Amino acid sequence: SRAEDYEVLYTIGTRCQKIRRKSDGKILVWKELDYGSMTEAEKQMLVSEVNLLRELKHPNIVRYYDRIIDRTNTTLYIVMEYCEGGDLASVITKGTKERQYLDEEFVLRVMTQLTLALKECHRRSLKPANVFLDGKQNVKLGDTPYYMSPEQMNNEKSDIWSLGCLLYELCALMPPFTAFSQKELAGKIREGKFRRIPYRYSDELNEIITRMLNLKDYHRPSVEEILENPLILEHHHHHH
Ligand SMILES: CCN(/C=C\c1nc(Nc2ccccc2)nc2nc[nH]c12)CC
Ligand SMILES: [Cl-]
Repeated sequence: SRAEDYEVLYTIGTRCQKIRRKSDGKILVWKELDYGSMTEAEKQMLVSEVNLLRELKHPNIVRYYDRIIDRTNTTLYIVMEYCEGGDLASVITKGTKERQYLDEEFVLRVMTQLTLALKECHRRSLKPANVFLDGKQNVKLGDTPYYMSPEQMNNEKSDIWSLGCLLYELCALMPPFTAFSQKELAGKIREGKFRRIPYRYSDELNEIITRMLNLKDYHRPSVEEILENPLILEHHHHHH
Protein backbone atom coordinates (compact mmCIF):
# COMPACT_ATOMS: atom_id res chain seq x y z
CA SER A 1 0.00 0.00 0.00
CA ARG A 2 3.10 2.20 0.10
CA ALA A 3 5.64 3.14 -2.58
CA GLU A 4 8.31 1.62 -0.30
CA ASP A 5 6.84 -1.82 -1.01
CA TYR A 6 7.91 -1.58 -4.66
CA GLU A 7 11.29 -0.99 -6.30
CA VAL A 8 11.43 0.91 -9.59
CA LEU A 9 13.39 -0.97 -12.27
CA TYR A 10 13.22 1.56 -15.14
CA THR A 11 11.12 4.07 -17.02
CA ILE A 12 9.02 2.68 -19.87
CA GLY A 13 7.58 5.92 -21.23
CA THR A 14 7.09 9.55 -20.20
CA ARG A 15 5.17 8.63 -16.25
CA CYS A 16 5.05 4.88 -16.85
CA GLN A 17 7.56 2.66 -14.99
CA LYS A 18 8.28 -1.05 -14.62
CA ILE A 19 8.41 -2.14 -10.98
CA ARG A 20 9.00 -5.14 -8.73
CA ARG A 21 6.91 -5.86 -5.60
CA LYS A 22 9.18 -6.58 -2.62
CA SER A 23 6.94 -9.11 -0.83
CA ASP A 24 7.10 -11.67 -3.68
CA GLY A 25 9.09 -10.11 -6.53
CA LYS A 26 6.08 -9.73 -8.85
CA ILE A 27 6.70 -7.68 -11.98
CA LEU A 28 4.18 -4.86 -12.43
CA VAL A 29 3.96 -1.37 -13.87
CA TRP A 30 2.62 1.83 -12.45
CA LYS A 31 1.50 5.19 -13.77
CA GLU A 32 2.72 8.50 -12.26
CA LEU A 33 0.08 11.17 -11.86
CA ASP A 34 1.00 14.51 -10.30
CA TYR A 35 -2.22 15.83 -8.79
CA GLY A 36 -0.31 18.74 -7.27
CA SER A 37 -2.35 21.04 -9.49
CA MET A 38 -5.77 19.41 -9.39
CA THR A 39 -8.81 21.00 -7.80
CA GLU A 40 -10.91 19.10 -5.27
CA ALA A 41 -13.32 18.84 -8.20
CA GLU A 42 -10.74 17.11 -10.39
CA LYS A 43 -9.47 14.81 -7.63
CA GLN A 44 -13.06 13.73 -7.09
CA MET A 45 -13.37 12.95 -10.80
CA LEU A 46 -10.06 11.09 -10.54
CA VAL A 47 -10.87 9.02 -7.45
CA SER A 48 -14.16 7.62 -8.76
CA GLU A 49 -12.64 6.98 -12.18
CA VAL A 50 -9.98 4.75 -10.64
CA ASN A 51 -12.46 2.85 -8.47
CA LEU A 52 -14.40 1.81 -11.55
CA LEU A 53 -11.15 0.61 -13.15
CA ARG A 54 -10.68 -1.50 -10.00
CA GLU A 55 -13.95 -3.27 -10.82
CA LEU A 56 -12.95 -4.64 -14.27
CA LYS A 57 -11.58 -8.16 -13.83
CA HIS A 58 -11.22 -10.03 -17.13
CA PRO A 59 -8.43 -12.07 -18.75
CA ASN A 60 -8.49 -9.75 -21.79
CA ILE A 61 -8.47 -6.42 -19.90
CA VAL A 62 -5.25 -5.02 -18.42
CA ARG A 63 -5.52 -5.78 -14.72
CA TYR A 64 -5.48 -3.12 -11.96
CA TYR A 65 -3.62 -4.00 -8.70
CA ASP A 66 -3.27 -0.99 -6.42
CA ARG A 67 -3.40 2.79 -5.96
CA ILE A 68 -0.82 4.63 -3.87
CA ILE A 69 -0.62 8.15 -2.42
CA ASP A 70 2.48 10.23 -1.69
CA ARG A 71 1.48 13.61 -0.27
CA THR A 72 5.11 14.71 -0.22
CA ASN A 73 5.40 14.36 -3.99
CA THR A 74 1.71 15.05 -4.65
CA THR A 75 2.06 11.97 -6.83
CA LEU A 76 -0.58 9.32 -7.46
CA TYR A 77 0.60 5.83 -8.35
CA ILE A 78 -1.66 3.49 -10.26
CA VAL A 79 -0.32 -0.05 -10.18
CA MET A 80 -1.11 -2.45 -13.02
CA GLU A 81 -0.13 -5.71 -14.66
CA TYR A 82 2.91 -5.73 -16.91
CA CYS A 83 2.28 -6.85 -20.51
CA GLU A 84 5.68 -7.95 -21.73
CA GLY A 85 4.74 -8.16 -25.43
CA GLY A 86 4.18 -4.42 -25.67
CA ASP A 87 1.49 -2.48 -27.52
CA LEU A 88 0.03 -3.19 -30.96
CA ALA A 89 1.09 0.12 -32.47
CA SER A 90 4.67 -1.10 -32.14
CA VAL A 91 3.78 -4.41 -33.74
CA ILE A 92 2.28 -2.52 -36.69
CA THR A 93 5.21 -0.12 -36.99
CA LYS A 94 7.54 -3.12 -36.82
CA GLY A 95 5.74 -4.68 -39.77
CA THR A 96 6.05 -1.67 -42.06
CA LYS A 97 9.79 -1.34 -41.39
CA GLU A 98 10.54 -5.00 -42.13
CA ARG A 99 8.08 -5.30 -45.03
CA GLN A 100 6.35 -8.30 -43.44
CA TYR A 101 2.60 -8.77 -42.96
CA LEU A 102 1.10 -10.28 -39.80
CA ASP A 103 -0.14 -13.89 -39.73
CA GLU A 104 -3.89 -14.33 -40.13
CA GLU A 105 -3.84 -16.45 -36.89
CA PHE A 106 -2.54 -13.42 -35.02
CA VAL A 107 -5.31 -11.26 -36.45
CA LEU A 108 -7.92 -13.89 -35.43
CA ARG A 109 -6.55 -13.92 -31.86
CA VAL A 110 -6.76 -10.13 -31.61
CA MET A 111 -10.22 -10.18 -33.14
CA THR A 112 -11.42 -12.89 -30.77
CA GLN A 113 -9.93 -11.51 -27.54
CA LEU A 114 -10.73 -7.82 -28.14
CA THR A 115 -14.32 -8.84 -28.90
CA LEU A 116 -14.54 -10.63 -25.53
CA ALA A 117 -13.00 -7.53 -23.94
CA LEU A 118 -15.66 -5.31 -25.55
CA LYS A 119 -18.38 -7.74 -24.57
CA GLU A 120 -17.31 -7.31 -20.93
CA CYS A 121 -17.15 -3.49 -21.19
CA HIS A 122 -20.70 -3.45 -22.63
CA ARG A 123 -21.96 -5.62 -19.79
CA ARG A 124 -20.66 -3.13 -17.22
CA SER A 125 -22.66 -0.17 -18.58
CA LEU A 126 -9.68 1.53 -29.03
CA LYS A 127 -6.50 2.00 -31.04
CA PRO A 128 -3.26 0.07 -31.53
CA ALA A 129 -1.43 1.92 -28.72
CA ASN A 130 -4.06 0.84 -26.22
CA VAL A 131 -3.90 -2.86 -26.88
CA PHE A 132 -1.24 -5.00 -25.22
CA LEU A 133 0.25 -8.49 -25.53
CA ASP A 134 1.36 -10.59 -22.56
CA GLY A 135 3.97 -13.36 -22.72
CA LYS A 136 1.62 -16.10 -23.91
CA GLN A 137 -0.09 -14.61 -26.97
CA ASN A 138 -2.94 -13.16 -24.95
CA VAL A 139 -4.46 -9.85 -25.96
CA LYS A 140 -5.31 -7.21 -23.33
CA LEU A 141 -7.31 -4.00 -23.66
CA GLY A 142 -5.82 -1.15 -21.66
CA ASP A 143 -6.08 2.64 -21.61
CA THR A 144 -6.04 12.26 -36.91
CA PRO A 145 -9.26 10.62 -35.63
CA TYR A 146 -8.79 7.63 -37.94
CA TYR A 147 -11.25 5.40 -36.08
CA MET A 148 -14.11 7.88 -35.63
CA SER A 149 -17.25 6.18 -36.95
CA PRO A 150 -19.72 8.01 -39.20
CA GLU A 151 -22.37 8.10 -36.45
CA GLN A 152 -20.00 9.51 -33.81
CA MET A 153 -19.34 12.17 -36.45
CA ASN A 154 -22.89 13.16 -37.49
CA ASN A 155 -23.75 3.02 -29.37
CA GLU A 156 -22.01 -0.34 -28.95
CA LYS A 157 -21.91 -0.64 -32.73
CA SER A 158 -19.54 2.35 -32.73
CA ASP A 159 -16.99 0.12 -30.99
CA ILE A 160 -17.47 -2.49 -33.70
CA TRP A 161 -16.47 0.18 -36.28
CA SER A 162 -13.33 0.97 -34.26
CA LEU A 163 -12.52 -2.75 -33.90
CA GLY A 164 -13.00 -2.98 -37.65
CA CYS A 165 -10.53 -0.15 -38.24
CA LEU A 166 -7.99 -1.72 -35.91
CA LEU A 167 -8.11 -5.16 -37.52
CA TYR A 168 -7.94 -3.59 -41.00
CA GLU A 169 -4.79 -1.76 -40.01
CA LEU A 170 -3.22 -4.94 -38.60
CA CYS A 171 -3.80 -6.53 -41.99
CA ALA A 172 -2.98 -3.62 -44.35
CA LEU A 173 -0.46 -1.91 -42.06
CA MET A 174 -2.38 1.27 -42.75
CA PRO A 175 -5.85 2.51 -41.65
CA PRO A 176 -8.81 2.10 -44.00
CA PHE A 177 -9.21 5.84 -44.42
CA THR A 178 -6.28 8.24 -44.74
CA ALA A 179 -6.19 11.96 -45.43
CA PHE A 180 -4.09 15.07 -44.95
CA SER A 181 -6.99 17.09 -43.53
CA GLN A 182 -9.95 16.48 -41.27
CA LYS A 183 -12.58 17.40 -43.86
CA GLU A 184 -10.88 15.15 -46.40
CA LEU A 185 -10.84 12.40 -43.76
CA ALA A 186 -14.50 12.86 -42.86
CA GLY A 187 -15.13 12.91 -46.59
CA LYS A 188 -13.64 9.45 -47.13
CA ILE A 189 -15.21 7.91 -43.98
CA ARG A 190 -18.73 8.89 -45.08
CA GLU A 191 -18.18 7.44 -48.56
CA GLY A 192 -17.23 4.14 -46.88
CA LYS A 193 -14.76 2.96 -49.53
CA PHE A 194 -11.37 1.33 -48.96
CA ARG A 195 -8.95 -1.12 -50.55
CA ARG A 196 -9.41 -4.82 -49.87
CA ILE A 197 -7.03 -6.02 -47.15
CA PRO A 198 -4.06 -7.80 -48.73
CA TYR A 199 -4.77 -10.95 -50.75
CA ARG A 200 -2.69 -13.12 -48.42
CA TYR A 201 -5.71 -12.88 -46.08
CA SER A 202 -8.75 -15.10 -46.59
CA ASP A 203 -12.02 -13.94 -48.13
CA GLU A 204 -13.70 -14.91 -44.85
CA LEU A 205 -11.49 -12.54 -42.78
CA ASN A 206 -11.98 -9.78 -45.31
CA GLU A 207 -15.75 -10.29 -45.24
CA ILE A 208 -16.04 -9.84 -41.45
CA ILE A 209 -13.65 -6.88 -41.29
CA THR A 210 -15.64 -5.26 -44.13
CA ARG A 211 -18.89 -5.90 -42.23
CA MET A 212 -17.52 -4.09 -39.16
CA LEU A 213 -16.74 -1.13 -41.46
CA ASN A 214 -20.32 -0.86 -42.75
CA LEU A 215 -21.72 2.67 -43.00
CA LYS A 216 -24.90 1.49 -41.23
CA ASP A 217 -24.23 0.59 -37.60
CA TYR A 218 -27.20 -1.76 -37.77
CA HIS A 219 -25.43 -3.68 -40.57
CA ARG A 220 -22.29 -4.23 -38.51
CA PRO A 221 -22.04 -7.56 -36.67
CA SER A 222 -22.66 -7.68 -32.94
CA VAL A 223 -20.24 -9.17 -30.41
CA GLU A 224 -22.30 -12.35 -30.50
CA GLU A 225 -22.45 -12.47 -34.32
CA ILE A 226 -18.66 -11.99 -34.38
CA LEU A 227 -17.96 -14.93 -32.01
CA GLU A 228 -20.31 -17.21 -34.03
CA ASN A 229 -17.98 -16.77 -37.02
CA PRO A 230 -16.54 -20.08 -38.24
CA LEU A 231 -13.04 -18.49 -38.31
CA ILE A 232 -12.95 -18.22 -34.52
CA LEU A 233 -11.72 -21.29 -32.61
CA GLU A 234 -10.83 -22.23 -29.01
CA HIS A 235 -7.10 -21.79 -29.58
CA HIS A 236 -7.67 -18.10 -30.62
CA HIS A 237 -8.98 -17.47 -27.05
CA HIS A 238 -6.92 -16.62 -23.95
CA HIS A 239 -4.85 -19.26 -22.10
CA HIS A 240 -3.06 -19.09 -18.75
C1 LIG B 1 3.20 4.92 -22.51
C2 LIG B 1 4.17 3.78 -22.81
N1 LIG B 1 3.50 2.50 -22.79
C3 LIG B 1 2.52 2.40 -21.76
C4 LIG B 1 2.09 1.34 -20.92
C5 LIG B 1 2.42 -0.18 -20.73
N2 LIG B 1 3.43 -0.93 -21.32
C6 LIG B 1 3.54 -2.22 -21.02
N3 LIG B 1 4.55 -3.13 -21.56
C7 LIG B 1 5.60 -2.87 -22.54
C8 LIG B 1 5.71 -1.69 -23.24
C9 LIG B 1 6.75 -1.53 -24.18
C10 LIG B 1 7.65 -2.56 -24.41
C11 LIG B 1 7.53 -3.76 -23.71
C12 LIG B 1 6.50 -3.91 -22.77
N4 LIG B 1 2.71 -2.84 -20.15
C13 LIG B 1 1.69 -2.18 -19.53
N5 LIG B 1 0.71 -2.54 -18.65
C14 LIG B 1 -0.03 -1.46 -18.37
N6 LIG B 1 0.45 -0.41 -19.07
C15 LIG B 1 1.52 -0.84 -19.80
C16 LIG B 1 3.23 1.92 -24.06
C17 LIG B 1 4.29 2.29 -25.05
CL1 LIG C 1 -5.01 -14.60 -19.64
